[PDB]
Amino acid sequence: MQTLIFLDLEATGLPSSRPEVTELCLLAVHRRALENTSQGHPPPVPRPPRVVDKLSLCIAPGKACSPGASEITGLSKAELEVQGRQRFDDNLAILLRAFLQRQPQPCCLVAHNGDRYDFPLLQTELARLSTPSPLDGTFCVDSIAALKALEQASSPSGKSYSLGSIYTRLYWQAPTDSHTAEGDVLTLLSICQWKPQALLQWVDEHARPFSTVKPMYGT
Amino acid sequence: MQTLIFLDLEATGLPSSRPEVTELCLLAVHRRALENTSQGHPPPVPRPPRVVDKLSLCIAPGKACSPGASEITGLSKAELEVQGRQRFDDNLAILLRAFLQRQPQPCCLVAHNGDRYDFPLLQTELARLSTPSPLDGTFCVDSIAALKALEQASSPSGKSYSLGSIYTRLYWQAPTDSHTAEGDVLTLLSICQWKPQALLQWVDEHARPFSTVKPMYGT
Ligand SMILES: Nc1ncnc2c1ncn2[C@H]1C[C@H](O)[C@@H](COP(=O)(O)O)O1
Ligand SMILES: Nc1ncnc2c1ncn2[C@H]1C[C@H](O)[C@@H](COP(=O)(O)O)O1
Ligand SMILES: [Mg+2]
Ligand SMILES: [Mg+2]
Ligand SMILES: [Mg+2]
Ligand SMILES: [Mg+2]
Ligand code: NA
Ligand code: NA
Ligand code: NA
Ligand code: NA
Repeated sequence: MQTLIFLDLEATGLPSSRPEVTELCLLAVHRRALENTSQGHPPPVPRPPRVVDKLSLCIAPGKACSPGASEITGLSKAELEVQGRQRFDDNLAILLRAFLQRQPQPCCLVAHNGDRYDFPLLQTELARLSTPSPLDGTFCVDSIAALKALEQASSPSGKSYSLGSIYTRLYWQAPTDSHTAEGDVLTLLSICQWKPQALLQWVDEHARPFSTVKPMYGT
Repeated sequence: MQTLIFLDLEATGLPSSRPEVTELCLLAVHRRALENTSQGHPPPVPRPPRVVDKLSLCIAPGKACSPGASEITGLSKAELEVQGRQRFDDNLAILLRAFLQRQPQPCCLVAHNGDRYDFPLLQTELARLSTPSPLDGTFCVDSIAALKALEQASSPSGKSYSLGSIYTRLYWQAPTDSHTAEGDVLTLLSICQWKPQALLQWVDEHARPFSTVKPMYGT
């Protein structure tokens, strides 16, 4: 895989609520930039790679946010609308396609809890459009599966897998900007920079086509 | 003006060298998000608005970086190429157009020293393409002109205008990530959040069409 695209979404609620995306962040890193990272105990927080492409967009949903979602993300439908944000629409799809076309192929999306949340929700949003999906040629992986595989390989002898728990266990500092799409992508990147060659090997061996991801719910 | 688009570029050198862009960052903020900001002396560093759209892209140039440019930005042509970055091309123009089409109109670009560097350089890059410019319906302002107008209005009775100097004079802390496109956009945003209604009034009254900007050099 040439490019890893760290992905995170905010949305109006949990899966039971048939949620709609309110924020999306993609951070594209060439594999070389990750291989080149690198410390101590606790190690200092790694510096992000220098060469990165980033896209972060706020998106007006078609339904209200649940209280918990609004309160942890700091977003609401009414605030997004008063600030002129547009819906998840065909122009957004064109934007995503052009952004992906700038990345060396093949590309793999990497999201924390992606299999149960981000990937099926993104597929739901894309299925509502008239434009072919810009993600149909991409791959994806759930970073939690990679971390758990690393744990089993490093301690076969034998915990929160929240993003913040993992980061704090690694670096003994709390993360910043939790439950913002960009903040959570940056926290995930910092976690993956801890042992980057093992994220890469997991991705190279266990990535799957994004076209296999089923929508979270029907439209 | 509905949307302010904070803009900064990195490139291969100073204007005499006929430079090419190596990094571009746009940060779009609705005027409401800035009006809603707000402290002390020195005031604490303002929190950025919650609702923002961001695009940051690294770009392979057609010529080598000068030593000073490479050393302050941390970019080089060879590093950008080995990480698969593409040139400034028509797909990038499509990406910029789709990003701008998500913003409420009219939009005004805001860049620090934009009139003498960022705006004419961006116009040079866009002039090389076969696609009509995505910026031809936008406006622009140089943030330095706005700050100097604020100084004259606040002390008619009577210094570095470097981005870092201004930030440090305001907040008594050094900025972070200097000479990265995104870091410098974020520093500029923090400066503008000091007295946001006066950036806005300057923009509302003195913005000019980006189509008036002449290329930095001929192609
Ligand atoms: N505790 C709780 N209540 C309601 N909705 C929730 C909660 N945790 C997550 N979410 C929803 C809304 C978030 O935008 C989205 C992504 O979680 P993220 O962790 O930000 O990536 O999942
Ligand atoms: N001192 C020096 N030597 C050579 N080239 C320079 C120098 N200062 C700026 N530049 C060039 C290269 C930077 O990418 C660009 C933008 O400056 P920025 O301040 O990052 O926005 O201008
Ligand atoms: Mg998440
Ligand atoms: Mg999140
Ligand atoms: Mg600059
Ligand atoms: Mg800069
Ligand atoms: Na919910
Ligand atoms: Na259903
Ligand atoms: Na130069
Ligand atoms: Na010329």
